[PDB]
Amino acid sequence: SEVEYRAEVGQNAYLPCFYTPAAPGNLVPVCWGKGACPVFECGNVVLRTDERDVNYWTSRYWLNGDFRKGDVSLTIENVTLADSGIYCCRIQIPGIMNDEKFNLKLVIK
Ligand SMILES: Cc1nc2c3cc(-c4ccncc4C)c(Cl)cc3[nH]c(=O)n2n1
Ligand SMILES: [Ca+2]
Repeated sequence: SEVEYRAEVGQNAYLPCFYTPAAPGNLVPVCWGKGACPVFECGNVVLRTDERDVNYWTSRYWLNGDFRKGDVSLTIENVTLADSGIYCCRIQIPGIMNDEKFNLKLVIK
């Protein structure tokens, strides 16, 4: 088939996303959203970070990894079938036409 991430209703879903900062504590803002990265900025936004901290989140969506070291992987808690679909993790590297865009397909059953 093709790369996908899987969960059963009631479980947590785990969607990977990583970048390497230039030096520790020098973070890059990240945009997580539902929908593919060609849509707006990172789809329908569910979570954002900036250079210093998490600045936006939606209930059930988490960065539980070490995001100050570039692990910006997403946890979606207590998934339902409506959570299936493509998600966008966008690494907003400073500068123009240089973002890293990751599209992650989540399948719930
Ligand atoms: C009461 C509550 N708080 C959060 C929350 C907090 C954070 C967060 C903020 C700053 N530093 C580390 C973290 C993990 C994130 Cl990323 C996601 C979150 N999502 C969520 O459903 N809730 N709910
Ligand atoms: Ca950029």
